[PDB]
Amino acid sequence: PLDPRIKKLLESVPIGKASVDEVRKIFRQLASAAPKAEVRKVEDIKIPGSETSINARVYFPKAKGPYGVLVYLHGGGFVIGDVESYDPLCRAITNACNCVVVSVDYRLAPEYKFPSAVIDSFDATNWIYNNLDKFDGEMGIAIAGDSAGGNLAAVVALLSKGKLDLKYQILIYPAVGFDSVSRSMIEYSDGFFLTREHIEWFGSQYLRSPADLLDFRFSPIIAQDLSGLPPALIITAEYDPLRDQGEAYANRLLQAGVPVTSVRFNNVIEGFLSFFPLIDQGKDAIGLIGSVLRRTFYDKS
Amino acid sequence: PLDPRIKKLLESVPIGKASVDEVRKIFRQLASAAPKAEVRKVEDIKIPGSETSINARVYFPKAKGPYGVLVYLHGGGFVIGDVESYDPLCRAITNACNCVVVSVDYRLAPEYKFPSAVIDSFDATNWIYNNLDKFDGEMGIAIAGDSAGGNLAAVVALLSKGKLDLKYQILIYPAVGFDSVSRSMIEYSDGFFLTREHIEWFGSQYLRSPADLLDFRFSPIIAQDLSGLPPALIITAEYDPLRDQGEAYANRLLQAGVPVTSVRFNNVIEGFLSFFPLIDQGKDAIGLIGSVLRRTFYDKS
Ligand SMILES: CCCCCCCCO[C@@H]1O[C@H](CO)[C@@H](O)[C@H](O)[C@H]1O
Ligand SMILES: CCCCCCCCO[C@@H]1O[C@H](CO)[C@@H](O)[C@H](O)[C@H]1O
Repeated sequence: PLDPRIKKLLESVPIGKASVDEVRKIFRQLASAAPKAEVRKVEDIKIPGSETSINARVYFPKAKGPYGVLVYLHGGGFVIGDVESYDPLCRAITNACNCVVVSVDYRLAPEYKFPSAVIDSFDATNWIYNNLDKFDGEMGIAIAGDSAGGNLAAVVALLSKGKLDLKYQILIYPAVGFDSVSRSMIEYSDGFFLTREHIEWFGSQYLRSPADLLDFRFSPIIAQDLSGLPPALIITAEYDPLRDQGEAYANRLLQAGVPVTSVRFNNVIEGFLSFFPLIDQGKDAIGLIGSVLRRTFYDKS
Repeated sequence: PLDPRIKKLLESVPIGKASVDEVRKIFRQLASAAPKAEVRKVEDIKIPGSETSINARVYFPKAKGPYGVLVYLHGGGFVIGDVESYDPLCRAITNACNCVVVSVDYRLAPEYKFPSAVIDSFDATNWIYNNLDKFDGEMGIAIAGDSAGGNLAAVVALLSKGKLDLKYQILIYPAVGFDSVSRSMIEYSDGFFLTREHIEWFGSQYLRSPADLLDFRFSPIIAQDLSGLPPALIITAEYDPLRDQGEAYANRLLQAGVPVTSVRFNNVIEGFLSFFPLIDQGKDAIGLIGSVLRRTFYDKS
């Protein structure tokens, strides 16, 4: 069952039942309420994308350089969330990994439909790779994201094959495409914070037509060739409609010869890292991310 | 684990690794080896379809009329199987249900691509409904099929809304559309008679393009409205890549207010009803089908 702590929270975001502005506001207040751990320096920058000027926030750790750079893509169903609501989580990650984190404000739906978020996410990653020197970031680049952001991170890793050299991909309860059949999707369709009704609404805002469901930049799990992608850490949550599809993607990567550490956090729900001050398991997931990135960037414990 | 009987069989059909003719031959010899239980009368007929003359075999039970009529759509990945290979199973079903069974030779891929099988299956069902008197079949019509045939049966039930009155749908380890993510699909991808490599090959023969994956006549589980469909008996197998998607469809029907009895036969594989002389559980599944149809057609135990 759910951790009693989480059950108590759920019993005590109205996607599709309030205006876009109102749902965005509600999420901002939930996510940004978490404590902001001190980092060494924070800078807001503008990345020149192919289609837009992309805002991003750069977090520097207290540890001395040189650093690896983690590009972070926030979740929120391609519609809600932003860099500022994810500030507490990105600070926590910065401190865990002793690395630079660059959180990207990719274009959101409904204002900008698919593939806008993908284009911005890839363009940002490409620019950061080519400008690692600006961050004393010569130990390399990795990509991470949660939920919709995990989708984007997985897709960026695909698009980066033969263009950039990503060291790692961190997929935090990722969405990996169209799923009408998995047990977790059916079973945890209602009552676990992210619902099927929400999922459907997000999809209706982001995608242009059903054909986009079959585009690998939405459904990376149908990509022709997953071989040669960066090693992955894939975190899933036991009581999450997206659980089975995340674990499916892990299995497909493994079958393609890509190293994958796939870990299911039991007793928790989608979004649990955003709730780290309340949900202890969220702190431990952040710590696991830290371990993996300190090893890949620095060869450190 | 698998029933040891089945493990022993598997250890002792080369889809995609032999010619279409050769795979068809191999399946014919496996399936048609089962005993042919006596029925009262067998007749071959021709049904005038919208696009072709459709061959079908009619089995009459020893019980006296009047009868219900079960339209049966064989499996084989839309490529293999035929009425004659399914003769032993259809005879077994006839005797279990005390009803008329009409087994349909729908057009097969690669010679005829999607939606040919669907068109023939629906046309046959429509003609039988309108000609029940020819079979002393006034107790009504139901639809059934296994695997690819379960797909067709589910789709026929959808297409029949507002056109015909089906009493029941029997979906025997059905395929219900595109699935890149379910646990059963991933876990039982290899070594359980039907494999993912097979599934992919069948799909490549039947579908015209990826867009067909999103057509409700291939993926009934994405249909807009499942309400008002006939009551269902859905049989799944524990060690079957299609298991989770069949159970998903059951859940979606239930949520739409359609009566569903969803039963997972443990310890067995896809196709187990075709192996009834060896696999006892297959005989018991046939018996369950019998119970449900004697009740719906005759209000009998
Ligand atoms: C957590 C965020 C993941 C969102 C996944 C969306 C799954 C696909 O969303 C679907 O696609 C179609 C295209 O708009 C629409 O017809 C439907 O609204 C929706 O069911
Ligand atoms: C047991 C029979 C069920 C067959 C299910 C097929 C699942 C979809 O099949 C897919 O669709 C595409 C269209 O041809 C192809 O690109 C691929 O071959 C295949 O993966």
